[PDB]
Amino acid sequence: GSHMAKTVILDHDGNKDDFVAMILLLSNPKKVNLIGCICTDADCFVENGFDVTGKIMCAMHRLIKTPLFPIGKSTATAVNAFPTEWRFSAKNLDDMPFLNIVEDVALWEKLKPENEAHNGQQLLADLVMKSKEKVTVCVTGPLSNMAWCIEKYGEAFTSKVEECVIMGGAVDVGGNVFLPTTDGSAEWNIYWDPPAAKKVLCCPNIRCVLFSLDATNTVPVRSVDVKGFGAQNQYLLSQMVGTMWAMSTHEEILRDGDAYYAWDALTAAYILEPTIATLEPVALDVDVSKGKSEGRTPRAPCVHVARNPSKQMFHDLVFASTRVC
Amino acid sequence: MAKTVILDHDGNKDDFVAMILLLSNPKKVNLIGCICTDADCFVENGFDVTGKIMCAMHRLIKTPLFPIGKSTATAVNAFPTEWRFSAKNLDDMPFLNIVEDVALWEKLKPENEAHNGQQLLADLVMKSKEKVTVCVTGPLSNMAWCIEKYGEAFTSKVEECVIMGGAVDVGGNVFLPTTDGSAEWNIYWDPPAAKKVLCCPNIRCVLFSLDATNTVPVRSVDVKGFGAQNQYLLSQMVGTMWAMSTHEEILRDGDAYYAWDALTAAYILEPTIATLEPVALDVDVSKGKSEGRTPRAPCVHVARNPSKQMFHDLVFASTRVC
Ligand SMILES: [Ca+2]
Ligand SMILES: [Ca+2]
Ligand code: NI
Ligand code: NI
Ligand code: NI
Ligand code: NI
Ligand code: NI
Ligand code: NI
Ligand code: NI
Ligand code: NI
Ligand code: NI
Repeated sequence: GSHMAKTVILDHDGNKDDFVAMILLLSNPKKVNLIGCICTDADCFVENGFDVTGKIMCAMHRLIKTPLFPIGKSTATAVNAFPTEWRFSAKNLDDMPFLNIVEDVALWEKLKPENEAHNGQQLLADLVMKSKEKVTVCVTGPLSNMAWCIEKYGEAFTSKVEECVIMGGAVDVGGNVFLPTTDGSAEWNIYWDPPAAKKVLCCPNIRCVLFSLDATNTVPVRSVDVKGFGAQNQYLLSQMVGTMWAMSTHEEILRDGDAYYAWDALTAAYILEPTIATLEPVALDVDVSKGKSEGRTPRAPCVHVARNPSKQMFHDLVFASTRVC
Repeated sequence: MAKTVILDHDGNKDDFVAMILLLSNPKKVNLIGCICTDADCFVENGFDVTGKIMCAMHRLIKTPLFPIGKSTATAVNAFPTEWRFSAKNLDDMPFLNIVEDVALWEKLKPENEAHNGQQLLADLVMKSKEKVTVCVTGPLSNMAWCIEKYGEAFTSKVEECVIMGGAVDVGGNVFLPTTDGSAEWNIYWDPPAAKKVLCCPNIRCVLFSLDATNTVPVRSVDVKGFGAQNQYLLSQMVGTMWAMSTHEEILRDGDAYYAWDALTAAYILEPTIATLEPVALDVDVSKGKSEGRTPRAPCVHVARNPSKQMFHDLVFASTRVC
């Protein structure tokens, strides 16, 4: 009645925000049974994102005895690619000392070949459809893999999904896609593959919880917060998250963003504590045109848009989770 | 015996690897001060990182505390702005926010704020009982100031000056619309300062130019080696810094990240790491396309042929110290 863990799959695209989300899920086995991860070649190069996924899985397996799980590289291709400079992060993370602990390298080298054989889209479909319990899918990259599953399997897939918790969009606030060919109204995850986003968000047979910029822009990650990880440096997960957040805040200074934001980590937070935000049912359009507003998600089935997330609850959740090991 | 050393640096990842190498080897090096210049960093951030590393090593291995001074030297030609934020980033890293180190630095910072960096360099060298080796990993401005103000009263107490700078027989690395690519950054930042120091017969200069440094790349396969040593704070520090460095050269399309400043400190620890060629240099101090160039023309001693294996061994041994 409150004592069972949720069955979860992480469908991610391999950047620092995606891995904070991953750590949040995997560090909390009382609440979350992580049965698979999918990596997409969007905010990463897929080979690097795959390797970092595998190292984190192996480290947690060693330290807290969380189960191993299948990991699959999606063959989904971009409609609009992420900026090249942004996609090298997973490569950089795979050189970090906390991801090269000798036992973790040894176990991942052993498990990598069996996971190499997986097709990411098909793995998502298979894990959901064979599962005894309904599955929560946490989507922190684009919606291409979910769209593929709906297209190929329809209700045979959707009837086994509990809900889809998604990072994407911008409803009542500005977007973050700033290119010579865009108007700044779209958000990146949607812009990467707008028709996929439309297929998923408009499907009445899947419940979508949407963390758009409306919510995620209210949870900045600042220097004063990043520096809190030093007090917990004895824990591997605090080394990892501290480092990743430090790297992220630096990126936003270099890119002249107002701030770095929790972004993807909020989807995972919601799965762990669904009172962290309130939900507004909203009908959305998804702009799939080739105009300046491609990928826009303006107000127009109801999508459930996360509103007003608790900064304090998020902070408490991240700091407790990163003391797990 | 230990050599008495000062580090005159400008606050980026290569400077801090050099610092770690010096400070982790008290049997060989007595580090009596550090100077930070507002060149490849913003000086306030470079100052704070210097302090935190000092405090961490004091805590872990009981190395002495020492004065740290911010130089007020100003750039002739500033480093690219986007490169200068590294020290700020490092000061957010968890290995530099261990609570005891933060606390000790908050106590010691105000006493060091009073120091003028140029004057501190002069004062430390001139009051030292032994002759001092100055390890210069940023621009030559502070050494030039000391020579200008105090002349032989200063230089007569310098054992030798070990400097990161120049490119003699190879191309440079200063790529701007107003340059030809023949000059190296440390020299370009302040060419007249470099000319004053390199051309002074009364100071013995050991010069690590791109000729030497570009033969000692830092590659992924190497950086990953720090994982085996992650229980050591210095390995978390150097591993992370080199990971960050190799990333920067990917983004910037460099052929590789290079040891750079870390080789000067390596040389102080093991002088057989490289051979030395005596060479007369010119320093181009004009405003032309070749500003800052150090072409063959007193003899400067140019490092040649540094041992990659010795360097690797030294860095890995040093980062298992704590
Ligand atoms: Ca993502
Ligand atoms: Ca330097
Ligand atoms: Ni229950
Ligand atoms: Ni992201
Ligand atoms: Ni399989
Ligand atoms: Ni707190
Ligand atoms: Ni440098
Ligand atoms: Ni003490
Ligand atoms: Ni003093
Ligand atoms: Ni490139
Ligand atoms: Ni080795």
